[PDB]
Amino acid sequence: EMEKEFEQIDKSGSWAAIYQDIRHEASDFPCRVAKLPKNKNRNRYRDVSPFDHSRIKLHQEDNDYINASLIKMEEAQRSYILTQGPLPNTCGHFWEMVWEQKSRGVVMLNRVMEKGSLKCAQYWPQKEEKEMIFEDTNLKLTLISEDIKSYYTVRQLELENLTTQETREILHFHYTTWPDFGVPESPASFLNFLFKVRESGSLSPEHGPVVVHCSAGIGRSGTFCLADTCLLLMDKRSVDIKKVLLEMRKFRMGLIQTADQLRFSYLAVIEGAKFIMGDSSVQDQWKELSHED
Ligand SMILES: CNC(=O)[C@H](Cc1ccc(C(F)(F)P(=O)(O)O)c(Br)c1)NS(C)(=O)=O
Ligand SMILES: [Cl-]
Ligand SMILES: [Cl-]
Ligand SMILES: [Cl-]
Repeated sequence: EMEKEFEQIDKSGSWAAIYQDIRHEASDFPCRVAKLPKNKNRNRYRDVSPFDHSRIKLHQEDNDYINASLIKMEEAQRSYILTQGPLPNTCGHFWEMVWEQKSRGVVMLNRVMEKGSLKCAQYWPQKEEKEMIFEDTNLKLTLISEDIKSYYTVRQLELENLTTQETREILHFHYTTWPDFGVPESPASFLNFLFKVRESGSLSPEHGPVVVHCSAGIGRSGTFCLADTCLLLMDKRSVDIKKVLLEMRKFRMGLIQTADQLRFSYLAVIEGAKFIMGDSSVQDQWKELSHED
């Protein structure tokens, strides 16, 4: 049981040691396309790149590159697309990816500004009457409605392919209180948000992979996806979180950026497992503890 495992790690004080092991054992794959001179202005950070083997390709002749990776968890039967916070020049590319990959959900775990510095472009409309048009990729994006809670907001967006005039509803799940290299306020706060995403339908296997991003698309995004995947495994199945993280790190570098994020992943999975094992009351308990109202 990982509860027994957790307390022993806490007792030995070995979180930093385990985390450093994970970094050492993590896959090292080439990112040659990301590092092409022509793609320099498409990367938010020089030290964060998608692997060639798992990168998302835009369906365009000129340049198919976007800083985004397909994480395909075979046993858990879920795929995620992890990407950086879009740049002012890659917002069109971002929504092109969403369209082409047929995603119906976007999970945002950062703020556009944190500690007085920009971490992400304003890639979605904040007001109904100010829709966005992405001329380079011929897409239109409209805010239809929003549901604002204390620490997260769920937005209903309409994405239109202007070429075909087909439209799709995209749900935008914005976690607003998760700082860079930090952790969520509580396991309850995180899990209340995660299951909101789960219950929305956005993660349906009939849809394309959910798009998850923060600023770099590795720390907070990695934490989110690790916890979700482990919970999936606990239901389908003795879950080895280090092993699952190393598996995910085959698809994108640097997933989970601090030892404390690793520790939090344990806490979240342990607490979330209560719901998995059949205790109804725990979900409304999270909601109360999250103080979303
Ligand atoms: C150490 N590298 C950096 O700080 C940045 C890249 C980076 C990596 C990870 C994050 C994050 F963990 F917070 P995430 O949750 O994934 O957004 C951030 Br923010 C930034 N590179 S640097 C040294 O060029 O500025
Ligand atoms: Cl080039
Ligand atoms: Cl924001
Ligand atoms: Cl790392």
